[PDB]
Amino acid sequence: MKFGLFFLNFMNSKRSSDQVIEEMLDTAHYVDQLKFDTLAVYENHFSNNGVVGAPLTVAGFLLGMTKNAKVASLNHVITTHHPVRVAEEACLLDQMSEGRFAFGFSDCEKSADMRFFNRPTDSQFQLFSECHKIINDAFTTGYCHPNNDFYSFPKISVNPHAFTEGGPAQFVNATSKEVVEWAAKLGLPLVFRWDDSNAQRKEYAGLYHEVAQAHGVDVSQVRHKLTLLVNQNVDGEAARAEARVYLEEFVRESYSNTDFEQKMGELLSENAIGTYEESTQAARVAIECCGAADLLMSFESMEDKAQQRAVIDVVNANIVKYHS
Amino acid sequence: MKFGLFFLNFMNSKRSSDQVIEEMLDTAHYVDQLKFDTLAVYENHFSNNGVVGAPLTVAGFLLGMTKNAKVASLNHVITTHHPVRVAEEACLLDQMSEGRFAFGFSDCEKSADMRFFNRPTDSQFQLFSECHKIINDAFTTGYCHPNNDFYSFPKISVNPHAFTEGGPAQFVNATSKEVVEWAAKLGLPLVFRWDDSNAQRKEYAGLYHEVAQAHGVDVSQVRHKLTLLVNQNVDGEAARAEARVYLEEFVRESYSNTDFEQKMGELLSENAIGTYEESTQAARVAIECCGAADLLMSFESMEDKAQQRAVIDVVNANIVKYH
Repeated sequence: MKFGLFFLNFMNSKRSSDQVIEEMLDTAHYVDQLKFDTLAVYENHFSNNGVVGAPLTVAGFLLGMTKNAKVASLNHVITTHHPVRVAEEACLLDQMSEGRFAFGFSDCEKSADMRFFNRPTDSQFQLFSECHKIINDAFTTGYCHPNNDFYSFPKISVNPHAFTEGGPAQFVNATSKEVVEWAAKLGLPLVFRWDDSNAQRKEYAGLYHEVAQAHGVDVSQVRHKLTLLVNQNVDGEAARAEARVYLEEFVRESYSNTDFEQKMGELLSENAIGTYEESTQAARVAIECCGAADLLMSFESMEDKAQQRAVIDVVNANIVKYHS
Repeated sequence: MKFGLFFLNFMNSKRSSDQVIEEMLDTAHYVDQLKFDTLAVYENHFSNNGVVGAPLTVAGFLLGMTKNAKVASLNHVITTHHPVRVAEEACLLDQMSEGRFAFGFSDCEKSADMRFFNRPTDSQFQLFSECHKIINDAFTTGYCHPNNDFYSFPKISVNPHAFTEGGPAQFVNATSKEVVEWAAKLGLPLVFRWDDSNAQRKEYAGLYHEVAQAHGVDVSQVRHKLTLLVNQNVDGEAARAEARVYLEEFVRESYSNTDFEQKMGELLSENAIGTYEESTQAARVAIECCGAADLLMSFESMEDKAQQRAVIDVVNANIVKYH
């Protein structure tokens, strides 16, 4: 397996956007040297729960400041951005970094964002697919020629052309069944979300697998990713309490209909939170029920830098290093 | 006077997109430990005359791989881009680099280019002024509230909030009198374009000065920039020749409705091309015409790497000694 790191960059009343970014940078540098495989960037708009609106811009600096690791967009929302712009941007990252960029994308998750980006809601999936078609066309051919109600424009050359044949590796955030089946037919690898339950995650995997074989897809060769929150404390009970506060607002905005306490409790126990073992096992379960080949972890919940790096070190030392 | 570099990143059948990106990268590094103050990036779409459509993404990488270096968008076309996105993107860079990014922006230099990204209009300059309005609001307040017609969205927050108080330094491309007047009115510094004639630049410079002062602006503190192409050769004729081939399709493209030979001949003579002497002379002249505070140069037209780097060498020593 491959083990990497993701940054959510959640902000708060005390913990500022300035701080988070800096922490992100310091950590990135810290693990540069280690056995971590990839550094993923979470996109979020208009809220405390993620201060990175432009994952691609962040990826440029991250790639710029590094030489080792791979950098990826975790959930680049294509559905609310112009596909041509995405292609160009992704292409530039691919070239500048000589193929170290990985393109993680997603459909629009919040209705607000969609409306906010003057995007037709009633046909979201169609638009998402269309946006995707434009991007992949660019990646794979160097050009685009849409002729539809979403886009209609004279054939164009999209510069720069991909450094990596076929464009930078792609992956789809598993946000829904529609998207999952879509990805299965295309045979693209997914990204199972740390915010979802194990059940959901598994159902999703059963879905993809079913669809994918149904499409002549060699599943054994598909490397799904999984994201999980990591927070290890000798006092397992404290680990939970710390992540709880870190996820308060997220749970209160993202998972509204769903009763709070139940979800919050589910997250604390399903994520790699608690003591070493507790932590370690949760991870094993998660992987197990979703079949992911690679893991990405977020250690951000650990407000203690000394404690956080410590955790990072054992994980690399006790886990990572072995898979190499 | 400050001296910086700019990248056009022009490709051709012979010189691929890959090639030119690499050279920029190398170049940026090579120049890092020098006296050059800034690294500027040119935006272009769907053509060989500029392979960088997102100078902001390039700015991130460039700043990421440098530490002392100043990086800027040369002519970011805001008109075609969501103003909100633009503000986040730029605030991110401001944060990440800790104040080392400069936001050089522009107004659509093409028409057809508009269609490929937004809803083209005629009241385009209005869209542009309103876009910049949104952008500067965040830059200065962290929030924006376009009550207007182009954009209407209630009070919203833009993260990250800026690293530099007031947002990153800004500068506008003098693409027309309309824009020049707007900038002046707002007290913004301009970027005089290497592709424009010395007379136009002087004009713009004069317009800016008059409008600005009448508006209570402190012109003394305005530091406009100027771009120029740089191609020095023992054989001044060989320098023009090389530059001519590099500028061929561009002249044909950006200046399709004017006499070719004349423009061409104008560019080759007013830019810092020729012999060292002709090059420097040409430079002084252009600087004196528009009165730029800082000079950004492009040395890309010199295909021979050793010759190019040498020119860069000569320039730097030259700044170290008198600047």
